[PDB]
Amino acid sequence: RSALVNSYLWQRWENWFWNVTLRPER
Repeated sequence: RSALVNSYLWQRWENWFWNVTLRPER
């Protein structure tokens, strides 16, 4: 419950989602 806690928690959820959705291979 903080301005720098939920934002970091949400940012991490998308960071992982993009990490596997993007996959810069080749």
